[PDB]
Amino acid sequence: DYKVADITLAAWGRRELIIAESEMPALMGLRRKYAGQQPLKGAKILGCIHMTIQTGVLIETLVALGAEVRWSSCNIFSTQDQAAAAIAAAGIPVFAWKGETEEEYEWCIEQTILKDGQPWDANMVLDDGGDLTEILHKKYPQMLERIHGITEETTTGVHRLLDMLKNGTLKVPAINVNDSVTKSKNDNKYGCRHSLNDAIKRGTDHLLSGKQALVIGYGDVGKGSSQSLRQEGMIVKVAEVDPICAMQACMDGFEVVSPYKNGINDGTEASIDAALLGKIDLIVTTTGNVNVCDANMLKALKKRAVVCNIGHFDNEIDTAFMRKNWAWEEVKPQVHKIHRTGKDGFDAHNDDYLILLAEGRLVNLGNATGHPSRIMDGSFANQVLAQIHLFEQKYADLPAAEKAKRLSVEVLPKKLDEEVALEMVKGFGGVVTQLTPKQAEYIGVSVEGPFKPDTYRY
Amino acid sequence: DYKVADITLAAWGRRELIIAESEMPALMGLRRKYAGQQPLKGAKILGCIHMTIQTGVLIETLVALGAEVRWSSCNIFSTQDQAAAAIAAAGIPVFAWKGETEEEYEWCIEQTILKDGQPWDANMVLDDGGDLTEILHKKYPQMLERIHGITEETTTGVHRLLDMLKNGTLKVPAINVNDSVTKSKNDNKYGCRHSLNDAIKRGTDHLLSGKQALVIGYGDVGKGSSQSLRQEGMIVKVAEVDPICAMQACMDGFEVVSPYKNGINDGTEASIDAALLGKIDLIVTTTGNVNVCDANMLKALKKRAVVCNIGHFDNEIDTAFMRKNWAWEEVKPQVHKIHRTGKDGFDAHNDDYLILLAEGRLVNLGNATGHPSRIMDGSFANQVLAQIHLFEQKYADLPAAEKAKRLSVEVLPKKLDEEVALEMVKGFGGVVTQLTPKQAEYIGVSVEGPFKPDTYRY
Amino acid sequence: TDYKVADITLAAWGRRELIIAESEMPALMGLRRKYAGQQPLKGAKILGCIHMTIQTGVLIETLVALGAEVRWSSCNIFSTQDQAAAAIAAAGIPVFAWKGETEEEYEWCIEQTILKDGQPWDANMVLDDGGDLTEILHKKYPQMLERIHGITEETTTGVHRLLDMLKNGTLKVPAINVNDSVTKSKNDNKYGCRHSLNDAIKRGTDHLLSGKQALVIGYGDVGKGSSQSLRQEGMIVKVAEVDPICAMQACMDGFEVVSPYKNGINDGTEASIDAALLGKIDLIVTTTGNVNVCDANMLKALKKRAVVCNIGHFDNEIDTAFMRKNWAWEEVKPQVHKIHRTGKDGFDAHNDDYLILLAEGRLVNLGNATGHPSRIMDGSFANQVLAQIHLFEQKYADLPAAEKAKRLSVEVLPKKLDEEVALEMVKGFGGVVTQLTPKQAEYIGVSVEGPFKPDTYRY
Amino acid sequence: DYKVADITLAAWGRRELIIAESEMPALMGLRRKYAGQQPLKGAKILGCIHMTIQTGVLIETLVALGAEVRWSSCNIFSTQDQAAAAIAAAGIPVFAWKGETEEEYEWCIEQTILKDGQPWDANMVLDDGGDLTEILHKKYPQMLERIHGITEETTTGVHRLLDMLKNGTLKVPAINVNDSVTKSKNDNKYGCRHSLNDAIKRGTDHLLSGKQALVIGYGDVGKGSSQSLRQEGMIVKVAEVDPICAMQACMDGFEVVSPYKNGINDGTEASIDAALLGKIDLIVTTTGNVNVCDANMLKALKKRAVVCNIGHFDNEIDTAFMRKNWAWEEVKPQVHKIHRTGKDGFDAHNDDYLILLAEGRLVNLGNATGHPSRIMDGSFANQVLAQIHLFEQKYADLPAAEKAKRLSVEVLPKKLDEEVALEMVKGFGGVVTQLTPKQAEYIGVSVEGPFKPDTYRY
Ligand SMILES: NC(=O)c1ccc[n+]([C@@H]2O[C@H](COP(=O)([O-])OP(=O)(O)OC[C@H]3O[C@@H](n4cnc5c(N)ncnc54)[C@H](O)[C@@H]3O)[C@@H](O)[C@H]2O)c1
Ligand SMILES: NC(=O)c1ccc[n+]([C@@H]2O[C@H](COP(=O)([O-])OP(=O)(O)OC[C@H]3O[C@@H](n4cnc5c(N)ncnc54)[C@H](O)[C@@H]3O)[C@@H](O)[C@H]2O)c1
Ligand SMILES: NC(=O)c1ccc[n+]([C@@H]2O[C@H](COP(=O)([O-])OP(=O)(O)OC[C@H]3O[C@@H](n4cnc5c(N)ncnc54)[C@H](O)[C@@H]3O)[C@@H](O)[C@H]2O)c1
Ligand SMILES: NC(=O)c1ccc[n+]([C@@H]2O[C@H](COP(=O)([O-])OP(=O)(O)OC[C@H]3O[C@@H](n4cnc5c(N)ncnc54)[C@H](O)[C@@H]3O)[C@@H](O)[C@H]2O)c1
Ligand SMILES: Nc1ncnc2c1ncn2[C@@H]1O[C@H](CO)[C@@H](O)[C@H]1O
Ligand SMILES: [K+]
Repeated sequence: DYKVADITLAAWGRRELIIAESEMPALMGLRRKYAGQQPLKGAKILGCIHMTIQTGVLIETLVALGAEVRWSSCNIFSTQDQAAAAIAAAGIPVFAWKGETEEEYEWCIEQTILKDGQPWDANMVLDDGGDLTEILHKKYPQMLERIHGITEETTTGVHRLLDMLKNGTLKVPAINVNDSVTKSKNDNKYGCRHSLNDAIKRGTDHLLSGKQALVIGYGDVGKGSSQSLRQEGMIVKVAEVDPICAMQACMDGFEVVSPYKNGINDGTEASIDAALLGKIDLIVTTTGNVNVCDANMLKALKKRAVVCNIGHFDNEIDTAFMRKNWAWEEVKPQVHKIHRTGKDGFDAHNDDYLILLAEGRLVNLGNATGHPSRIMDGSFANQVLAQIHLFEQKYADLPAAEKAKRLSVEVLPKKLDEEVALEMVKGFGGVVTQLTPKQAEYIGVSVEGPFKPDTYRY
Repeated sequence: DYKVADITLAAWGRRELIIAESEMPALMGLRRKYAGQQPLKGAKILGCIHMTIQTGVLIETLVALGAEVRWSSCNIFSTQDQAAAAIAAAGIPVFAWKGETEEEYEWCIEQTILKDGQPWDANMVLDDGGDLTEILHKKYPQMLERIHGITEETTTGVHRLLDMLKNGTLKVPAINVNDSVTKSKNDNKYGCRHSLNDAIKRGTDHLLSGKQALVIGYGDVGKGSSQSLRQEGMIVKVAEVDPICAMQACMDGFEVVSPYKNGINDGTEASIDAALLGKIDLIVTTTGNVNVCDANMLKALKKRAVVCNIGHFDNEIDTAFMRKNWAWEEVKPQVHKIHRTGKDGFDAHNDDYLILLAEGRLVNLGNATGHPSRIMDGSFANQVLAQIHLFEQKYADLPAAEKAKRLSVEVLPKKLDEEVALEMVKGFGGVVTQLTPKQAEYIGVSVEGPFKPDTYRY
Repeated sequence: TDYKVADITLAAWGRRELIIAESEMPALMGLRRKYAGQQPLKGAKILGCIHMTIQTGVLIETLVALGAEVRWSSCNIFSTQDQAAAAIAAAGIPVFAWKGETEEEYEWCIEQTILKDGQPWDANMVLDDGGDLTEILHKKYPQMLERIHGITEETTTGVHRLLDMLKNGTLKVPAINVNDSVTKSKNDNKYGCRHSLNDAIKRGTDHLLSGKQALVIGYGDVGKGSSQSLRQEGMIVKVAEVDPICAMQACMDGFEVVSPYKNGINDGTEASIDAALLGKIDLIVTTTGNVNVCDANMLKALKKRAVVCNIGHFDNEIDTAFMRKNWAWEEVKPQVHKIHRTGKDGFDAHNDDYLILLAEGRLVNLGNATGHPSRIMDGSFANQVLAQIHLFEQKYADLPAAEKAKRLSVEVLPKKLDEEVALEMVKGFGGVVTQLTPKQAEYIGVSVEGPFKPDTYRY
Repeated sequence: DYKVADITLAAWGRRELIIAESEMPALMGLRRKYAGQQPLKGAKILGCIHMTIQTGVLIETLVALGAEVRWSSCNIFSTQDQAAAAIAAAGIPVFAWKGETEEEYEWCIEQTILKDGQPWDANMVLDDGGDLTEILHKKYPQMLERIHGITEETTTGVHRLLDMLKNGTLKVPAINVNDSVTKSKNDNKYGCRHSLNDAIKRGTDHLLSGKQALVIGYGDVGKGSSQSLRQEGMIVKVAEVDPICAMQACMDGFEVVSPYKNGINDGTEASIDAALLGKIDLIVTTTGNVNVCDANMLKALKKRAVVCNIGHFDNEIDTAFMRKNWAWEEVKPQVHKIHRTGKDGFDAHNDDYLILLAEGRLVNLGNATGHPSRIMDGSFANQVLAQIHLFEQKYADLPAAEKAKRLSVEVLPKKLDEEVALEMVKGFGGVVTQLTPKQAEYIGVSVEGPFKPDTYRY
């Protein structure tokens, strides 16, 4: 049976899916080339990726390889009704309705994995966040021995596998694709460069040329934010803590500045550089840290400045300071005014206030529609290629003598990653040059790949 | 005492070094921080690196902290007479010479070690070409027994050590620093981005906005090459063989094409894409390979075109095809004219002629100045710090029970590289922020660093 | 008092949009203070037809503050912002504008701007855009032009039509060409589209743009901003032009120039179109203001799934009439439609050969988005409100017949007022202007506080 | 006929005159687009503009259209014999060098107008700066009744021409070329975005990525300079006296600053803002006014900063307060080192000293070759056609009534300015669209042009 808020919405879902799947050369090429080869025949997969219409393309892809699947949603908010009814109409069971209370979802966490009222024989597992990785070890250990392997994509859940490997709890092998080149370049750096100024303009509608912005942190995401601001016409300052990253910011044309005098933070009103915070119009925070934009910074900020976060979650900006002594007023669904004059009794025509986007949380998913389709394609294409390599190995059928040595946490091989990238090149219409036999020997590389060492920094 | 051509030029040399010292913060900062401690007192070092004012500054800051050194040359050709005099008149022996001749290094090497016809007491080596390692191992076996360590800068020479470590021939620990972040990002990427268009606009004195350009290979050198050309105003095409690099090049705003139909390199003129080559005029070869540009692209290229090589040797462009049928003419110190008609019938008004910038060899070192001093500064401070890290161990004074555990090729630890980068960031006027304790345990990194793991790509 | 807008419920939302907006326009809000006790526009009457965005609210508020009487209506089919029009109506201005209109509705709304209780009210001034409002008053209802002091024109496509009437002698009242000021030509036409074009493209269809190819028709003042908007994102752009000088400038900025027809000559057959390049183009944009710059033989040769959009002022740029008679249309969302090629009256749900069209080929950045930002629109609106005062003083209809024929022409404002606007517009960003020593002014040849460039200077 | 020097010339530059003329699309394209018939058979012209390798091509172009102009050299520099001996070898007399009579080269002028003692018959004049134009009124007025018109190429000279028209002394109509739109944008803007940074690097070999700059003025030269510095990664600031140019600077991604507090200059040491000045690493002068470098900023400037000039007038930098009161040194044949120690007596180890790159003059002349060919080629093509247009009116051969009303000074018409833009577009390989008669009617323009009104500001 299916649990979708409404089923009649499938008519719109298919119309939406047909155009969207036209934008994804990688999954289409995977469908085209492995026609007849059917490497997924006889494989039954259990999956938990978030139910967006994007993943419907993948779900239709790998089944076109000859695989039967069962499905659910990992997060209680990451779902779409029109796609959910679409898969329900297709035939694959779904429980991706939006309960938004987390009590109905806790009642159905095991409803998805049970066939009817008992466990059953499943072959491969594809998860998101490791929530299902906990389940088959702790709830129903019996079906563990038949699992060939696990694919998971998250860097906060891979640590769980890493520190259960040492404890000897991990029963069947796992694979990680987050640390690969294509996913790391596409998800982190690009997309943000494409969506940050979309989010700022879709919500505020202000001009950006000729103004001043401060960006804290210069990682992969910090670079994507710095590029998206300059190309619109702003002048950008970077605050960094790692000396090596700060060296790149200077050589790319930025002013490295510290909002504390001499770079020391003493937690006092006099530790701040008041000549800097009183001149800047926009602040963007790009760290996975805590309290990088503290209380003393904002009191020195110029009036009418815009605050937005793209980092981890609601810790970089002291938003808890806001609800204690400053008032909040609403403009639109996710733009607010914070009034510095007092907790209540504020006035519309006031001069000292602040502009906040997405009330602290991530904005490029809040004040816009997020990553496009050409980008969330090679991230997905690598994962389905995890299944093929992991299914052929036949972990469960191995006898106990050699079974022990293949229980490991490894990285996605580089040769596989060169095949997702080849289809994006052909998706853009590009042509890749072939190596003559005499030529490839000089590099000391196979004609088909891989071309680069394991330590190479792309 | 000395083999410099003229001792008298030392005053002019010193005049040059005095100004050159102004543009190297990293070397200067070392002297301020480590005064009074005098870490290098008692050390005796040999050197072999090529000579200039820059390495003269490096030697002066080396001897400032208390070391005694002897010095020589690594490259046969490159010579800097006035700086060599400037040091030979400082009281430090230098044995460089002019003549550009190989037969005298039989005596040039032996004069580096022989103090008075006898082996001299040594503690470190600062070899560059790896030739001192060879003489050290194969000659004077009784003397190398007290050497603490070795620092090398080149990947083509660290291989000769990494292959011999498995064989047990290596007798002293070494450090490879070419894989350090500062060394890799400064040299490969930023120097060429600074000097490519300068070399072009000196050699040709043309204009570059609104023209057709092709860049073959998309490595770090080629990643920094196209940036220098897109700023001037060129429409630039990119060719590549590694799919992931091409997938980057598409996402940087370049069109990816190949000179062969569908990419298959048959060998006959029937396979050359005649339409694409017919409107390009500037070529910059990036790859370190063989015949990446064979005869049929130069036989089919547009009528007027200039050739630029930034690779490593004389194998990227078929320059030996030139010498047998297409004649040459000199117009300026290094710019040549190549007429695609024959070796007879030279004419002065011909339209079908091509242009080489450095007769096929690398053009940056031939037609221009090379890297600026500021970039070259940070390449040397790591070699400074490596000597300290090797001197702090006292490898030769450890018991023979433990000496068997130290013959290794390790990389430079991250902390030293961060300290080198900090002295740069203070040179531009940037200020690096300091972490409070309550933010340090959040990541899992101490307040002093290093902040990134070993596997991180910057 | 009376109004017909999409809704009144959205009155609050527009206001908060405006209070922020008022703080982004230093130059216009300056005149609201300088001429506070001095009220030059007392007893004036205006009827205007401009895009009803969030900026056009502040201009109405300004004119009301200086004592004007306003009856206003929108200018285009898809241009109004239904929260911005609600506030102006809610304040008391009779206004008639909504979204998704038709040519039947387009002409009705203007028809209420002139008529009141059926009676044509005595209008002293007109604020027109695109020449539409001019044409009715001249061809219809001649009684109005014998009591009109002046009219103000803002777009370059209506200026052409207005100088067209002078040569024929059918023009009755003088006008100020507000479009030729520097704070209008080189501030709005160039930078405005740079901020809004690639915004509007991304909100409508939402594709990644880095790494695709596009074609741009026209390298005028709008063309430059358009090309920069595309290039800064990652596109591989080409420009097509009929003017040699603008073509040379396009070559100098790092672009390549091509033409849709072989050798450049447009015979009219299918054998003149070059399908070599049209078969790899994912985007075409019209910036011409002319007719038939994208004809029927071009659309047939186009690569599948390509995108088309227009930023001129009319529908004549692309030959739409072929599409709506030969090919079937399907809607995927507002202002975006799908046209299935080779299908006269039907289409499969899995078809591969089709095209996509943004807002049916009308003004896309204003129909598929919210238009230019507030800060750029400060100079031109200041020029407009300033030009209202200059004509309102001469009292054209009160002059005698001898003095009547000496005031009939078209002109542009003097440079000093432009510089005064530019100063207050600069001061907002945080710049500091440096005054000249009494020796420096004499050396250069200008006054210390006077004009600094002659009128021939092009900037 | 040879009068500049010895022949001295066989292959000392004549070779690269070929690449020079091939570089220039329009000046050579007209040569064959208006060949076949020769409209200029009988135009006897004289005077000078320059004498370079790029200046000898115009004379040959005129001759190919049938003219027989007589030439000589002028202006500040006349050592460029690498092309002068070629012109003399072509059969027309020319004068470049002289007996060091830079104060008075009028003796050369007497050798040009005269043929056999009797003055040479002429009907047209081609002048640079007017020192030769006055001669046909002050010294030899009897020849002028044969003149059809004159051409002038200077911004100061047109002022004197308009003054002469205000007076009555004008006796021949004259045409102006500086108003050509293809000349205004090329020589002003495009010529300094290619040459400023190249010259800076050529004379200093410095790194600019990360340093901070100040540029005074935002005219057309300023617009070129700002792009030429920004594209290299510097942080650029802008200063201006025109509010409109400042407005334009605000929206191009630059910041507006003022060397004087509140912008009010009064000569006091208390009104200047030394804090801003103590951080600027470079100042470039772009105006044409007086005292943009007062003696006070040279006192408050940061140590070891760079000062540059690209303007025309030398009172921009207070050089008189520098060549007095302070000591000077020469680093290299074009760069100088000036000490702020005091009157005299300096040790070469100090921290306060500045640097001048051409000593107050234009840096694109001394430290660089200058405007490349493809920019200043657009300038000359306005000259041959200007001769063509004035030759078909026959000003002298009109009766008295027509001659009185034809004495008028006008710019070159718009129709001729697009016939030069066509030939430069066609050079890079582009194609220009042709309009249909139905389209031509709708706009209001004939299919042959001109296409835009005269008050249009491109
Ligand atoms: N919203 C999105 O679309 C999105 C996408 C990818 C990642 N993320 C999130 O981004 C976060 C980090 O980005 P990343 O993955 O590029 O990480 P990263 O580690 O590569 O970058 C973090 C940088 O911040 C610096 N930093 C740390 N503490 C700082 C401080 N107090 N002040 C200044 N700089 C400081 C670090 O030195 C480092 O350079 C993660 O939490 C990740 O979940 C969000
Ligand atoms: N001039 C300088 O300043 C300087 C500095 C550093 C290195 N180098 C030299 O540059 C050379 C190459 O640069 P790198 O070290 O960054 O290279 P790299 O190792 O980063 O990669 C070389 C690139 O060439 C591509 N490639 C290989 N064969 C190809 C072929 N036949 N056709 C097309 N592409 C092909 C590879 O895919 C790769 O992208 C080296 O040999 C090095 O010695 C020069
Ligand atoms: N949407 C907006 O914000 C906005 C703003 C101002 C003006 N406009 C509109 O822009 C249009 C004109 O733009 P402008 O102000 O830059 O005027 P413009 O005259 O400077 O530009 C028109 C350009 O089109 C070129 N052109 C004409 N026929 C052509 C052809 N067949 N092929 C190629 N190019 C051709 C002309 O040579 C000229 O360069 C008008 O329709 C006007 O209403 C829109
Ligand atoms: N070196 C060359 O190749 C070259 C070429 C052409 C012109 N020039 C010379 O360059 C100079 C300017 O060139 P242009 O015509 O592009 O400039 P411009 O005439 O267009 O503008 C010069 C600017 O100087 C500004 N200015 C004047 N006094 C000022 C002050 N005290 N502070 C700040 N700004 C001030 C003015 O506002 C003006 O914008 C002229 O002297 C001209 O002769 C040199
Ligand atoms: N937001 C806006 N509100 C009103 N008019 C606008 C806006 N954006 C652009 N315009 C003007 O609309 C006209 C379109 O032809 C141009 O004159 C342009 O300046
Ligand atoms: K808007």
